[PDB]
This record gives sequence, structure tokens and C-alpha cells, in this order.
Amino acid sequence: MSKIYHHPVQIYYEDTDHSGVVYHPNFLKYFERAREHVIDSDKLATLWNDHGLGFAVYKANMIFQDGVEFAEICDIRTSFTLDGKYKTLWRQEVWRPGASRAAVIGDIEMVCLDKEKRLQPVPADILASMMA
Amino acid sequence: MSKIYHHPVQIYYEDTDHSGVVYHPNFLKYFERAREHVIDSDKLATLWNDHGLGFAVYKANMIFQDGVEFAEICDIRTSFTLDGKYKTLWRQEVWRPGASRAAVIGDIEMVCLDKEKRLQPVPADILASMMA
Amino acid sequence: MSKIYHHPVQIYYEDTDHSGVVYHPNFLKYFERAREHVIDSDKLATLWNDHGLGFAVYKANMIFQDGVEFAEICDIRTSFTLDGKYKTLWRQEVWRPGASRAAVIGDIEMVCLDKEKRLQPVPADILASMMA
Amino acid sequence: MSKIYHHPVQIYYEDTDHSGVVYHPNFLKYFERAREHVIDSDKLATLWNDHGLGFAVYKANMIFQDGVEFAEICDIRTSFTLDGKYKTLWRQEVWRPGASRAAVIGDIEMVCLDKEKRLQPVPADILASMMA
Repeated sequence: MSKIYHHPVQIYYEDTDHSGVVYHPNFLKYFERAREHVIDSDKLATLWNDHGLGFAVYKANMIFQDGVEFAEICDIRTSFTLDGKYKTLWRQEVWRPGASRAAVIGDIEMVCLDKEKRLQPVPADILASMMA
Repeated sequence: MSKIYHHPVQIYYEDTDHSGVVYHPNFLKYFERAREHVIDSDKLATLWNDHGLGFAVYKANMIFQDGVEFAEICDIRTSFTLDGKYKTLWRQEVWRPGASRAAVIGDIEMVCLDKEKRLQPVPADILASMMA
Repeated sequence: MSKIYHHPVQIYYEDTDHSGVVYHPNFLKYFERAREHVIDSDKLATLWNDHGLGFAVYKANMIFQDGVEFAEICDIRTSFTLDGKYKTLWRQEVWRPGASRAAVIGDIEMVCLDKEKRLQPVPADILASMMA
Repeated sequence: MSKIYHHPVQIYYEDTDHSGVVYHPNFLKYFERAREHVIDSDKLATLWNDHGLGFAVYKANMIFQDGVEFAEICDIRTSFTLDGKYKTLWRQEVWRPGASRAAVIGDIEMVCLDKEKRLQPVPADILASMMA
């Protein structure tokens, strides 16, 4: 497993529901953002523009342990491990300010697809970026 | 102006914020859905797949007059008028169940663009569908 | 496990991303809608308005097997099983038109919380509604 | 009119649609975030938690002049002017990197409501924060 990467996410009105906490599907959005920052979003845009390759989530196993509130700045904490040429495993967690446990945990499995939905190996330049 | 078209929208947890009403940007989503139903979404998909044409909102003038609540089934009420070969004007309103006034009003101006963001005339088959 | 319930979901511009398929976090929204229709959304609104009880997803294990496209009307197929007084297990699947396999699978575990985030038994009136 | 405030927004997969640009309703989300940063989101949370006051958009007049693309970091540029005790007028613009014109323009009118949807004057502490 890699080191832990950190990405802040602020909770705005778009993120909450009428129950007073973050609406749960939004956590996968925050996890997506955080993976982009590990990879480098400019490299993702170049890879898609120039080669029509992009990544897809194959599996996501989520645990929602605590409610996250409006105006919190949470830390998305991410690590990755390579699992062969095709798969990347991500551990991602949402931590509320000062918390002693993750509010949300995800174990995510990612693949790389072309525009025909065929699996492709993770490009070396992406892996380089991820490990830089 | 055309007749009024009706499209129901149910308000789920994804639609509300912690203030207890629908989060205002979502109303433009509902208006988008309702326009698709006037046009025929299958025709929109064929037009984009086969010709790379699609529509874009150029202007949206919104009035938010009342809060919409969880579990309401609202009526999106839409009419259109053609304004030359390029522009379509839409009047769209969200009506809460039993209400005597619209909760949300939009005056929307739509154009048709190719993939290079060039303005194109509204295709006759789209206009036919809209007026069918 | 209950019978399979069916809930249609149409894919609009709000649902897709620039890769040309549904953006994966949105599937959990569709699953949420479908659970509301099993439960009865009016009962959920009365339970929250009158008693300040509502449901929360504790776990969601997702498999994303195929990309879903613009203008498809998918079928969300849902079943539930009770697992004691506190937990409800849901199996939910997105089926593209005419498909021979689910595009998306979720195994969801749901709890019932009060406003203090304390676990509560599923109310009998909710269970009645679910089994009606 | 106040000075111009700046708030960056990065465009992720959640922001785009299959046409390859930002899905237009999302711009109002970015405008909402930017207003929170002018006001101070902690003050908004305290005002809602302690007094049950919050702000609402009454009017939004939007112009969408250019498409915004994946992985861009745009600048949301905001100014405000007070229009009596009840209303606040906001001018908000999305600027793509290096652009010579705004991609999106909004003229937004904001009010302050209690939980009964009654109009209230903008609290002095909010105005202080806004002008700090």
C-alpha cells in the first residue's frame, strides 16, 4: 500500500439532505476527486483526449459510520495498491475534523477502459504520476 | 406559445438540503428533464449519436417563490415558442401539489450546437417531434 | 428475501459524465429512490415529520459491470430481507433495456436512526408498508 | 458594488455530461459555494444552528456563454451590493483559465428566511463578515 494522501473537502448546501447530514452517494464523488489528485487530473484529461482511455470503478465496498455536517472541512485520506497490470485497489476514508475514527470507509477497485469498454493495462505514465 | 406540457417530478433525499427544501440548482435539472420529454429523448440521443448535434441553454432567468418539500410529487409545466431558426424559448414552472402559484418559474433560451460549439438551426425532425 | 420490486429510471444529461456513461455515484441515488417506493415515501415523510426517525445506509457493496447510456430507461430491481429488529438488507440491481445481466449490483444494509444518531428498531408501520 | 472575490473550482467527472462540458445546473452550485466563502461558512452554520436563519435565492438570471471542460480550474468571481435591509444582489462569473470573457454570468438576488419562510433583515454579523 502507498502512503496516505490527503485531500480536503468542504461540505456545502449541495452536499447535505433534509436529515441534516451529507447525502451518502456524495461520498463516492469525494473519493473520485481524491483519486484524481493522486493521479493528476491533467494526465487524466490528456489520456482521455489523446488516447480515449479512462478509469472506471468496478467495485466499491462502503461503510458509513458517522454523519458528516454542513460547513465541515473533512479530510479524504487515500492510499492505493497495484493488483497486477489491470486493477488498482484504493482505500479511501472520510475523516471529520478532530475525529478519532473515519466517518466513511471505501475499498474501491479500479480498471482502465477504452471507449469500447475493453480492459486495458494502467498506462506507465499514470503509474509514474501516481508514484511521483 | 405551445400548449402546456406536464411532467411529474418526485422529490427524494437527493433533492433536498439541510434547510428542509429542494436545493435550488436542482430545479434546472427538472426543467431539463421536462424539455427532453417535449422533444423526445430518443430523438435527442439519435441526433447526438448520428450527427453530434445537441442543445444548450444560453439564458435561464429563474424566480424561486416557494420552497418544495421531500416526498412531494410536483408538476413541471412547460411551453415553448420558436424565435427564428436558431433559438427556442421555453417557459417552465414547478407547481407543488394543489398550489395556486408556481413555486419556481424559468424563462429559458435554448440553442443548438455542434461539437465545435457552432450554432446550428433546430433540426426539422426535432421541431416535428416537439409539435407532434 | 421479498419478491422483486421494479422502479424505472430514465437517464438524462444530469446522469452522464463526459466519458459517455452514467457517472457511478448516481447509481446509489437510483437505489435510494427505489427503496423509497418499496417503503412508501409518504410514510417516510410522516415518520420523519412526526417522530424524527429516518433510515440510513450503513453498508453498500457495489459492483459496476456495464456502462449505462443516455436516454435509456433502466429497471431498478429491488428485494429486501429483514435481519433482526434493527437491520434491513437490500439487494438492488440496475438492468439496461433487454439486458441479460445486471449493469450494477448493490448489497445494501440499512438502519433506522433518530436525530441523535441512535439506532432504533424498524417501525411496524414501515414494515407493514414494505410487506403490503 | 463590493470588490471582486475569487474562489477556485476544479471540474471533475461529477461536473461534466456526455456532451463533454460542464452540465449547466452545476454552475449555480459553484456560485453557492463562492457566496459561502464571502459570507464565511462557519457563520452560516452558527446562524442556522443557533437562530434557524438561512439565505435563499429569490432570483437568478444566468447567461451561459462558453462550455467549461474537464480538469479545468476555473475562477468564480463574485461581488455583492446591498439593496435595502432584506435583499442582497450578487454578480457572479465563471472564468476559464486564461479566458478574456466570462463563460457563465449570474445576477443573483438573495433573501434571508426563517424556518417559517418569513423574510428577515440580513443579520449585522453576516454583513460584518461579508465586508471584513
